[PDB]
Amino acid sequence: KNIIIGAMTALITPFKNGKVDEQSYARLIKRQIENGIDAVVPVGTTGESATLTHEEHRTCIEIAVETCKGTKVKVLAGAGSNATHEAVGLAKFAKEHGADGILSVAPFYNKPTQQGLYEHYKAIAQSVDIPVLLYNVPGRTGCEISTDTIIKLFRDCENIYGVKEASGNIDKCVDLLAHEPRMMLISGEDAINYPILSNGGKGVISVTSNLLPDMISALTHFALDENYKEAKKINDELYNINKILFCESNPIPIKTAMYLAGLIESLEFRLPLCSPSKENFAKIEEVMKKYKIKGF
Amino acid sequence: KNIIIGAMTALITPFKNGKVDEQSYARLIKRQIENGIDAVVPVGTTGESATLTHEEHRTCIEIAVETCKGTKVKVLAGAGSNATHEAVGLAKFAKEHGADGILSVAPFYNKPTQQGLYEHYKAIAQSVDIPVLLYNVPGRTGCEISTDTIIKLFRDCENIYGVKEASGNIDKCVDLLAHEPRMMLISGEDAINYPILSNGGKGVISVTSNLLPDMISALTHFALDENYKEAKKINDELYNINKILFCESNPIPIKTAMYLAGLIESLEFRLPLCSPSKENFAKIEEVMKKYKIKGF
Ligand SMILES: N[C@@H](CCCC[NH3+])C(=O)O
Ligand SMILES: N[C@@H](CCCC[NH3+])C(=O)O
Repeated sequence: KNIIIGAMTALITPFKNGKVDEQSYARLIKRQIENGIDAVVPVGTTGESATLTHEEHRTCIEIAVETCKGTKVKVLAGAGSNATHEAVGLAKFAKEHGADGILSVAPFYNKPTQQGLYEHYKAIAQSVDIPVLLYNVPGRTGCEISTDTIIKLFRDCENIYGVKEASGNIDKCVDLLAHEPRMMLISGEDAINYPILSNGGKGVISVTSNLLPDMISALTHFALDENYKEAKKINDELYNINKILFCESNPIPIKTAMYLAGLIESLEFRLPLCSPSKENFAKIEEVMKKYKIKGF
Repeated sequence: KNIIIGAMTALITPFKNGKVDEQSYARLIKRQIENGIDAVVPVGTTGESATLTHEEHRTCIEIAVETCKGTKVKVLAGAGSNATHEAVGLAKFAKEHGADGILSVAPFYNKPTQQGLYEHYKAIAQSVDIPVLLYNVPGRTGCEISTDTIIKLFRDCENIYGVKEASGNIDKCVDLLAHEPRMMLISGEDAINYPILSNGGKGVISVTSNLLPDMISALTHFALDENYKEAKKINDELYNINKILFCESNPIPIKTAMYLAGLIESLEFRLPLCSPSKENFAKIEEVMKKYKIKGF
């Protein structure tokens, strides 16, 4: 199976005057590349998938592919949708435009059954020939991809190679890899990056890495080499910032931190996302003071 | 405040060969009109908003408007989105094409803060001059519109007149009407229609009414006329069908029931939605036989 693993970043999508800031997007990706990141994920939850048009979604995938050209960094393109025909379209676009693989979030809002999730992902996987990583985040979607469904998809579809888990459920991570040790379990939850990796997870798709790519990168590669002492020390050091980046709904805190660090020009979200409370703004600024934030 | 209340139906969207069956849609609406229903809700969750294109979404609203033309039945158009620019577009279309009001589900998947929900709905309400009914269903969206946010929106925006609650939380329904008794609280949870109405709720937006419109309309009108003994008797009789219509995720069971009753031509969904299990299919069929289903 071909895979996309290692330290990976869920890219924020910067806006300027309501539009996608395209030179800022490329500069941010370059910064990720230069700080040891193995793959970038354009337009997932952290990239405000919901409020981008299908056109802008495709533009961000193109900038990501073009920027990683001539490097080892891969593009795991965000391509999920709660409509199977929409998810297949994004997957086909990502393949035709040079993505190395796709991330595909479980359908949100309409809550398909396990049978429906299976058929949803099989249709996506059969539409292209690049790796497909499932993405389970039940707190945001309202549905869960069960362990049985994940394992069935991995065994039944050649290009489905694993899952990004954002479920706060280390029991499920044991279940997954105890019954199907060939799959690539990816941490979707920065605070518990090390425990997932120490159980045989093979990478992370990180929010914190937007701000501290070098630290998340070192953590992941220490862990992959079974240097657990070093990996845990970094995971422990990162806990405070990992938690404060979800004081409000992601990506409101991470965009706030990137702006405070001078890495993006203006805060700016697209509604219904908005700027944090003054309290949380001050809390994010405080926690940031304890870390070294690389510039450009 | 101008309002839309009473017994209302979250319309299923029938498909034939994968496209919207517009003649079946109009025929089902007429069936609703003839059984005492006060308003219809095109393209909600029950109408598979997620998998309709923006254009089919608009077509369904138009059919509802024509079919209710010249009748006392109102059209409360499904116009929600997790992207504020999308929700404003749908709201303006509904207004421009003759809907009496709009339903607007809380943004799903991207989990805005309470401040974001306020700005989201303030933008929608300021875009049109027809009534706007908020819609809270946290099990599907991943977010909750707090009682404070609902009340602030009701008091601050002229056209925002109430909320459809599908949260299984009668405590919140007391909270809402104890602090703001002027709003229109609408039941979005069939099994507890009567308790919500008996606390001063003023209508239902029902899934069960697709199959038994006469019973749901009677229940609502009994309750509004303060005949709580008869409203409760119907709510109690309907409990079994009200629960079995959610044995799987709505609208998989209700479409299964409509097909079993001979009210739609084919049991077709759009992926990721699919047919129920064989077991569930048999369970829906067995419960249906205890009720009298109106024909055409
Ligand atoms: N509001 C839509 C936008 C999809 C198009 C861009 N990803 C959704 O969240 O599904
Ligand atoms: N699947 C997307 C697009 C729906 C557009 C038509 N209602 C969503 O749920 O937001």
